[PDB]
Amino acid sequence: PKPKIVLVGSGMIGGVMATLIVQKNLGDVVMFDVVKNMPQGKALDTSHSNVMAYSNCKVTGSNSYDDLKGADVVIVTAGFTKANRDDLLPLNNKIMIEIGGHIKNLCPNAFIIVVTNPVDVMVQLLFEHSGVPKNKIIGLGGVLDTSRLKYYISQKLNVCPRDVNALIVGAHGNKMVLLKRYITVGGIPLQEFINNKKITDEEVEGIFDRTVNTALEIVNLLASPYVAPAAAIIEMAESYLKDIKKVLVCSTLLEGQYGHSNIFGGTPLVIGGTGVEQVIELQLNAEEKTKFDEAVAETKRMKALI
Amino acid sequence: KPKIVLVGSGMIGGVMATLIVQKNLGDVVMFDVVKNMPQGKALDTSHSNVMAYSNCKVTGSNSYDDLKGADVVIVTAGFTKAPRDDLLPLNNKIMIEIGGHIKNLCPNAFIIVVTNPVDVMVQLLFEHSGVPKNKIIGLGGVLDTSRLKYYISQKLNVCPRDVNALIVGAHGNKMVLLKRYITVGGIPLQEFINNKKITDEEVEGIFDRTVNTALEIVNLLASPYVAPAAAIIEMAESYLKDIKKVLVCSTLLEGQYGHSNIFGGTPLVIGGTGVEQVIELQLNAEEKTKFDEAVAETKRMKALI
Amino acid sequence: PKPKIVLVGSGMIGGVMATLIVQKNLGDVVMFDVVKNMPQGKALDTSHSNVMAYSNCKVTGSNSYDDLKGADVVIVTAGFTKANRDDLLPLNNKIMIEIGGHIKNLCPNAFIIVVTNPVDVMVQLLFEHSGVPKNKIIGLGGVLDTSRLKYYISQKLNVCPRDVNALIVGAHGNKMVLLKRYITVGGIPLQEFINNKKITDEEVEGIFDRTVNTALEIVNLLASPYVAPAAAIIEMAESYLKDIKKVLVCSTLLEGQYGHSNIFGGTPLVIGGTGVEQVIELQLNAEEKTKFDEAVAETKRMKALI
Amino acid sequence: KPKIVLVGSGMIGGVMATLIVQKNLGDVVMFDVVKNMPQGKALDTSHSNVMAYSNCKVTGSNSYDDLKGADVVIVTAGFTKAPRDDLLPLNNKIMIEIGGHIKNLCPNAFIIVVTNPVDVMVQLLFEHSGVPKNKIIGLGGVLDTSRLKYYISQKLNVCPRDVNALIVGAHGNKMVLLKRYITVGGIPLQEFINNKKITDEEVEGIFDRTVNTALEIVNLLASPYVAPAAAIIEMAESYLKDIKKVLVCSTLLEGQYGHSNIFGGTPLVIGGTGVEQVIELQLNAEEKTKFDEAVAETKRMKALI
DNA sequence: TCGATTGGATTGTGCCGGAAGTGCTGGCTCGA
DNA sequence: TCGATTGGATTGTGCCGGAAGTGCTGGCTCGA
Ligand SMILES: [Mg+2]
Ligand SMILES: [Mg+2]
Repeated sequence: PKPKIVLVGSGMIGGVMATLIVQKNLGDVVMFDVVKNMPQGKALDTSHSNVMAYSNCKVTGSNSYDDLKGADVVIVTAGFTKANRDDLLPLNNKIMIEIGGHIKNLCPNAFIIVVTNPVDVMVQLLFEHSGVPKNKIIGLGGVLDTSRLKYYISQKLNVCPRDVNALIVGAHGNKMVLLKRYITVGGIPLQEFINNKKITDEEVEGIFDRTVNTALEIVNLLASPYVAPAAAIIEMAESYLKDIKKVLVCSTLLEGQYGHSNIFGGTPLVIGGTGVEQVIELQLNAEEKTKFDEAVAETKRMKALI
Repeated sequence: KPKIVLVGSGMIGGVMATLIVQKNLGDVVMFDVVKNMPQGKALDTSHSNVMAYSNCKVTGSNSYDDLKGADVVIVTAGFTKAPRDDLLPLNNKIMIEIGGHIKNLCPNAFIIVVTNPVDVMVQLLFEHSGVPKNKIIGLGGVLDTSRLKYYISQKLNVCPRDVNALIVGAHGNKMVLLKRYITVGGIPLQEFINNKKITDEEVEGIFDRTVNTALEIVNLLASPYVAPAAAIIEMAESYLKDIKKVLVCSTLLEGQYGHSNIFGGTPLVIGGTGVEQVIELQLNAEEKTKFDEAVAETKRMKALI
Repeated sequence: PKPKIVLVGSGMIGGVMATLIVQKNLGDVVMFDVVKNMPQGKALDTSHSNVMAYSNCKVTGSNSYDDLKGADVVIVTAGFTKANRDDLLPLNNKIMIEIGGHIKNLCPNAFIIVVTNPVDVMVQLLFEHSGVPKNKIIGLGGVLDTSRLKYYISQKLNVCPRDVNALIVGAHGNKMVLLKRYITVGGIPLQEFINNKKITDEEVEGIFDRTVNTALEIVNLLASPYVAPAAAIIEMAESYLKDIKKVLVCSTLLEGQYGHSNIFGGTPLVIGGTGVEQVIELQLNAEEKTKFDEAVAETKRMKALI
Repeated sequence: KPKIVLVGSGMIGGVMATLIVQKNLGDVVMFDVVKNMPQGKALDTSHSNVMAYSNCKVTGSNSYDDLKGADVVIVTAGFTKAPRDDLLPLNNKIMIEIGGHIKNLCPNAFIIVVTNPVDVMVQLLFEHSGVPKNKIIGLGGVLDTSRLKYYISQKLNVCPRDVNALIVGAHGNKMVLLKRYITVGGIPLQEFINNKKITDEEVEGIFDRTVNTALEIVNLLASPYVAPAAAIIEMAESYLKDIKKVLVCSTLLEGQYGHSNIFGGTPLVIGGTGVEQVIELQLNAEEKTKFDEAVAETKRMKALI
């Protein structure tokens, strides 16, 4: 009766996700990791927070892929991140193959969210080896990236962060396409605020660069991004589990949109109870489309290196 | 802990008190000139603290004395008419009375005016209460746009809150529905029109429905009060928690859109100090014409108090 | 995918329930009433509040019992309340028969919460005519009554209302059994607070009487109780829908507990995803058991008058 | 809007900052003596305002100067040891330093101390900060009882929060687990024992597990910080929103249980003025003996700073 | 013989204990 | 001919409009 959420990967992001799931009473949680005992420990700690949250989510740890059985949602964060980053692609491909095989056998009706980087490659690899329908698997990207852009704008303009809307498309990572044309504040075009000298074009460009550079900025400060990534993922999962039909930018299978096929890329989607209910194709101008093309080209380049 | 005084404990007051307890926003005084009724509603509501895990006192009052020390005052009191100018003098008197009490008892309160016609009444209460211009606003845009957003969202099959829209000028039949400023998930509505997911004609139809929603509800033998209460609490909460939401509300115009000495609906930023920013939209000529018509109607009615 | 909640009765309590369901994003709502148009109007108003709540619940009105089809939860508030109150029993019995027939045909797997008074009679009548399992139908009583007791105690002692716990059993209504022995404050027996002179036995008796008399107190003040009843009902429904397994005092079929069978009465229950998961029989002393007996006797007396 | 300063930005600090943003409770300063790290964590956390619909500033600091104007200060800084007395002098020094700064910069702040051994450290910080006795408490009972409540709830198949329990005296191996005060849905646990739904032996086993939970987690290669952070935020929130929850925390004893000049765990009421009530449990002789043992251990360690 | 999962406390990092103290390494088992 | 669903705005209350103004009733349709 309660949803089963399996976290494939119980690292930094996995931990925060389990915490938020208990806070929101969203479902039972399996914290899976190939590393022995650690996820069981994290699960034990997290389970006690049910009391403070007035929730009732079972939180367990697992080192067995057999616990994917009957999952309603599967969130994949596991994979190599440390020692050229391209060198990690064949390793993580192998991991995606393994996971895919289990999903196919044990929870083929699950909704799958992929986080492992580079996400636009990894999500397609898992799609190919899991056999799940295209409307049932997406990758994390736009919700996180746009949360950075929205937040920075909101702080310059002194408004509620959620009241800034913005779209970032194409791919997660350094080739992300920031669409200046599509930024609004309380529903009002950003350009009105630029005209009123509340923010300059220069400052906006600085905020674009900071958005692109945020992960590196956090790592250079001897931290790692996992709170905002976890919150973004849980926003996606919750939109599925509660059939909210939020418009969220995620990585999805392109079937001709933006002139590309047989590749995943970031685009606004509607996430509801049946999974991806709508794929929205933005009416990009030529320059924006060129940037999208470049993002997709980089995804393809890396896909060839598995 | 904040003190919220509801001047008027009718059906919208009831829902407001319910939501304040749900959100644990502050202690509540339910005031009404009707004897005993607000005490009864307050008693009922107070028990819901248990279910909500909250701790808000909820009391009823027939005395304006209980305005003392209010942090927020929400005025819904006043004569109503189902969807005329005859309400203007009567309700003027009420604004005078309430105003005096605010002036004497809670001059630092943040005031939200709901009494219709709201764009007139909020200015009257502003004048008679003596509060600063950044500390008093009128309900309009949050409610009207909640209707517009909802109807569009159901045509496009998306989350209602993911539609954004601005309705300005005045709260009433002359409300200015700004088609150019509608977005869905941050995307201009024009893109959905181009893709034939919705038409210009359907958008105009939804504009008409939005304008006439209170009438539509009354024709169905109901009274609009749930959404109005929720809109008011969204405003009050943005103040109490310093959220700095952009919310369209009626505020004193000081030259914006070419108008002064009058209140009108415009996007505002609501935070801990009250109205922190009044945002003037860069309207084109046609839009400005519509805004002018809305303000002209407010002025016309103001002449009849 | 989203739960379907059908409110059979769209009066004062129904209205607040629909409002709270949207606030909590708990499910789609059908506001049913035999009265034409009114529920459609209330539904239209309530639906707009989805925007303020960041929810996505469809709220519709209905004058057709056919809309019970596929209900996951059915909440019955409809029935005569106005012109001896016993005179209303045969009328409301007829209503329970009608409703029951539709549940049997259209949503036999629904979880049913009965509110129509006198609830301990009405809930059994609906049980008998709906054919639903005994673990799938309960009546409102204890959550509401104890919310009054908890609140009044909490105000005298100046603590959080939820930190007072108390049990009231037997029946909803004037024969409710208030169990002084079972009152705690922050987990601490009330008697410790009486010993410390924070509250007297006299004051406690006054609070007991006020608890019994609360509905009358509100009506005498020219109001009607519907906010707290609605919140209590939604707490019950949510415990079912989200499998929380809260301990909640409700009216349920007695099968020998407290020495009674073939009758419904108020007792602590556990409400989870399968409905009533546990019926907890309190270890009452002789005096308490006599009071329970008297409550059940009144329920039987009224049941004979349909 | 409240200012919350986290003195210590380790793993428990991270979860605290995350929860404060989720609950929109106030602006957050993540302080640490470790350079750059809290700035990075704060930057990460700040973005989650968007997902949470909140507006809490989250900044990082390596300067005690940013204590200025804090409404709440949560101290987790200090040397740790996995589940000895050698921590006592070292952490004493830290309490002195932090204390001085509080005294100078936020003397009206509400202080929550977590640094172990907490019942000693909270008293040291009390002494060196000069804050009133009702404005400083130590973490213990909310966390320990969250474990006890959870384990019992899973044996009886009920909602974890519906188990109530008191653990008093001290936060550590001498914690006093009061079997007589356990309830389930308000019902004495003894009734469930009588019905054989759970046994006396299983309750003693769960007591043992509760005492040793941090060790159990560490043996599983993890570190307890999620539940501790959640407990701390429940305390802080009861202060910030004036909820008046009954929460077991370490507080200055002034004759309660026969002890003075020492802090110990007891049920408290936490509201807008701080500790509004210190509730002395009416313990029997055996329970009192256990309480005495807990306090005697705190005293023993206090002698070694 | 020789390395140790896609994770991590304070430190590093196959695990486990002792030492030092804003802080890692020596001595061990398991199984390829 | 004669009453009007288990609900309700401001008032009452089958519905619908006008009047008066912290506030109801006159004139109508539908269908038993
Ligand atoms: Mg490793
Ligand atoms: Mg009727």
